[PDB]
Parts: sequence; C-alpha cells; structure tokens
Amino acid sequence: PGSVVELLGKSYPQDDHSNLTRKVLTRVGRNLHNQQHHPLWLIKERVKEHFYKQYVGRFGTPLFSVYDNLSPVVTTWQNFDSLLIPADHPSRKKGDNYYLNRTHMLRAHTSAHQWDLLHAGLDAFLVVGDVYRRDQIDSQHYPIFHQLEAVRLFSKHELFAGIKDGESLQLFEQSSRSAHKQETHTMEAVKLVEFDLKQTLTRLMAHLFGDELEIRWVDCYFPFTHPSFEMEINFHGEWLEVLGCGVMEQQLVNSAGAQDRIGWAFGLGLERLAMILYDIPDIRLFWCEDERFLKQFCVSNINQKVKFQPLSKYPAVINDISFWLPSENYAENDFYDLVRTIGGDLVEKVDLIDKFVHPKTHKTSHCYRITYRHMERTLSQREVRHIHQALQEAAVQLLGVEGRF
Repeated sequence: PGSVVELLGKSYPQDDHSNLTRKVLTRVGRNLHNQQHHPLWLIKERVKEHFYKQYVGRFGTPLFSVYDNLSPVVTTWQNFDSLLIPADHPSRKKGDNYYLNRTHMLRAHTSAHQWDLLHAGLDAFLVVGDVYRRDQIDSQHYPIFHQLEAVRLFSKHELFAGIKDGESLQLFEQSSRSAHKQETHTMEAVKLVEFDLKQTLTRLMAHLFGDELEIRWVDCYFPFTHPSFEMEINFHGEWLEVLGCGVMEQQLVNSAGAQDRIGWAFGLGLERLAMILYDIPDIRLFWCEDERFLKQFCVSNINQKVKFQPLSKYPAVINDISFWLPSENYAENDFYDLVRTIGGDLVEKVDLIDKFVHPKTHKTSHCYRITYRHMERTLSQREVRHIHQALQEAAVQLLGVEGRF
C-alpha cells in the first residue's frame, strides 16, 4: 500500500485499481519453471522435447519457438482486450487479479502473450511462465502458478495440401456462427484445425503419461477461441480438467496481422499436470525447499520416469475466526491475502462456513474455518495460537472488521 510500486527494476504509479501485496513481490522472479530439476521445469522440458521431435520427424510439422522468460508484468490490454474479453467480464474484477494499477498487471494467464507473438509474425510457439490470480485457499489453489501456452497457424494451402482438389477449398466464408464454428470460417477448415488440435494434444499426453491415460473432451466457452474445449483426465476416480483450447477467434488473429491464417491455441496448467503425473498431493509442495521433495526430481535425463514417494501427512490444527464485515466495504479475497501473508504456507485451507446479517446493527457476519497444516512437520498448538491471534488482530486493523470471535 503506497503511491509507487517498484517491480523488477520498473516503477508504477498507484491508483484505485492497485492491490499488489508484498508477499506476491517475494515470488515474482522466482521462475520455478526455469529451475533445473524442479518438477515444473521437468514437465516443461518434456513438452519441449515432444514438439522438437515432432518437428524433426514429420515434414508437415512447424518449429515451435519457445518463450519461457517473458516478464509477467503486462498491460490490461495484453491480458484482456487483445483476447476479446469484454469490459464487464467477471474475470476482470479487482478481487480476482493483481493489478499494479488500471493499466498494468501481473498476467493472469500465458494467453496474455498470444497477440504480441502473433504480431511478430510467428506461426508456431510456446509460452511458459508464472501467472497470478487472487483466489480461494486450498490444496489445489495458489496465488502463483504456471501455464504453458501453444499457438499454431495454418495457411490455406498448408491445411488442404493432402486433399486432391484442395486448392478449390477455402479457409473463410461469410456464414453464421454456430456451436461448431465462427461466422467467417468454413466447416472444412474448422474440422481439420480441430482434428489437428486434438491429435496434437492427445500425442502430447501420450508422450507425458503413456497410453494408459483416460482422457475426454468437454465442449466449453472462451472469448478468444471458438469452438473451444477443455481436456479432462480421469485421475483417482475423478474427471479433472487440465487444459483449455480451441480454434483462435479470427478477429484476434486478423488484428495481429495474420489475416491469411487460421489457428489453434491451448493453455495447460503445469501444476495440475504435475500433480497428476507425479501424484503430488498439495500445491504448496512446489514452493518448499525440502529435499525429501526436491531430491526426488534430480533425474539423469528428462525421460527417466520419476517415482514420487509422497511425504508423511502431518496433523492439522483447526481454528475459527469470526468477525463483522465493515459497513459496505469488503471482499472475501481480501481476507484470503491477509491469511496468505500472516499464515503463509502453514495454512492448508480457509472455508467460509457461515454468514448472516444482524437485524439491529445491519452488519454482516463472516465465520471462516482455517486449517493449519505444515507440509514438512507437525504444528504445535502453541505456534498456531500465535499465528491465529496475529491474523485476528490484523484483520481488525487492516480490513476494518469487528472482532466477533
């Protein structure tokens, strides 16, 4: 909280949008995805190896150029408008993002780099990086994580090369948008782009997991693609989403200067994939420096199948914290940052279990249940009490809540 933020050597003026915390600052520049022998680095390398070999083996295949060191500070234009995300879209809320100010932010997804890289005239590339979101707290959510983006453009003659009379076929037309295609795409083009997209991803998952994995495609919606899909993997009895993808919105591609191309794009969550691939039970593990964890990933070669031996699970301490929200001033994600900041990685989860309005006061009451559990050891009742009482006091000062208990 101030009037000027300093980040990665650059300075940004503060405004009504600014909400970066010091704690997030301690993580910007860490780049686990570039840290040799880190699990996220390992996935990245294996994905790179797949695309390299594909390029070397098949004539048809593009060279995917890799960008894994792009600054995470981007403009709201890069993060949102270049991707056709409407001005009133929920993903833009202050409570969901880390804004430096109205115009600059920590990127919420690697898709923030699609337009610029297209605009540079690239036909095929990967973007790998840390991304940032303000979200709830549990074993599957962290304010920082890592995505890998892929983008692949086709020209008409390239897409239809393997068809006999292929030069009478076209990429574009002027029809209507349906659940199956955009208004300026032909169904001929879309069918082939979709097939290529899904075949590519299916081969990549095979490369990563072997042929035993059960996967399914789910139809979905993104502003920057259409048609759009999520890929789910069945894991521990449950269908889990691992990536989004689809056919790039032609307006996005045209505006970047590739008016003669149709393309696909996908974004994959590295932590998710890594937790499934190595059976890592808690996302906080990526951030610990415990060798019992890290030593396991020091492989001779990136293809050496690592057999992650899960650490013991330590007991938790559970504490409730109740208070009265301020008179017309409060976001649930605000309290969660205060938790991240005081409780750090001692906190496994926070659940809002009760809320109600007191008639006389008119004030709203929140009750949160906080699960304290250390990834590396047993927490004492003593140390938790102190962490807990510190968060209690803080919430009073900084969030203008009323100690209810």
